[PDB]
Amino acid sequence: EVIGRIHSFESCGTVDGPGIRFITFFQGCLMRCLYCHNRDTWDTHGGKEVTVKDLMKEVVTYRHFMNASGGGVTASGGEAILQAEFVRDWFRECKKEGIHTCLDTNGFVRHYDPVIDELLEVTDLVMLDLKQMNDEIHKNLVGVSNHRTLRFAQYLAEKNVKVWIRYVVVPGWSDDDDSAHRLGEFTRDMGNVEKIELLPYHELGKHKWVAMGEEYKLDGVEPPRAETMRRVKGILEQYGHKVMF
Ligand SMILES: C[S@@+](CC[C@H](N)C(=O)[O-])C[C@H]1O[C@@H](n2cnc3c(N)ncnc32)[C@H](O)[C@@H]1O
Ligand code: SF4
Ligand SMILES: [K+]
Repeated sequence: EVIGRIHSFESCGTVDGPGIRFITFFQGCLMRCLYCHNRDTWDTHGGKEVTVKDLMKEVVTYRHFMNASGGGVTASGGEAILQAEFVRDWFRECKKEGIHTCLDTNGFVRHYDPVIDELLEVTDLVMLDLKQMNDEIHKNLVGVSNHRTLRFAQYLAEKNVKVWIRYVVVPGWSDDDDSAHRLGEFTRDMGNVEKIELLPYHELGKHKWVAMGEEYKLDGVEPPRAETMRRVKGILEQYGHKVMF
């Protein structure tokens, strides 16, 4: 059986509407976001080993809180798509149970092997992070280029995969007008994008960096003002998508 490495899993009420989301936080990430609120998910060799069978035993205990009206499973992390074969197998079993599936990903897809298409076939919703359209800023904010993520966004559009875009708004890094316009331009013709969700930066998880003995590089940065969230939202709305925060 395929072995997955997970940081943890948790059942949580959906953000809105009834029912619950069973979220598995997969272990391992290859990005280095200065704001990462889950620094302990980076190590690919850490976490706990689990089988799909093990995980489904936990999932089915919440069956009655997952329905068409609300609820399901989410693969998050960490970067779940680094373990695409396991997530595919997991989602395949969730589909046999009639459970809604959501993939929460940074889109850092480096190999387009058949497993990716197979995963998407059993993925109902992709929540895709677009962290910065300006690659010069992206490299300084995340440690890697945004090229792979942008290619994956376009791949999802070509396959008409349902997508929510998520954009973390960080003062001094991703709150400027130009970056917002770039995001609106890039996603405008993606008819598969149901909405753009703006997430205000928060300093949760700083202690996880201190535990590793590493400097948190965004000390002193505060959450964005409501005025800033409204400005970014208004810019994005000019490009025709539903924008929310
Ligand atoms: C831990 S990552 C899990 C999924 C995947 N690793 C990713 O980033 O796309 C849940 C969401 O919160 C965002 N996030 C991470 N740190 C944050 C912070 N300090 N403030 C606000 N959002 C943050 C992530 O960008 C992602 O959109
Ligand atoms: S992609 Fe997600 S888990 Fe990975 S470093 Fe960035 S915020 Fe953290
Ligand atoms: K995401």
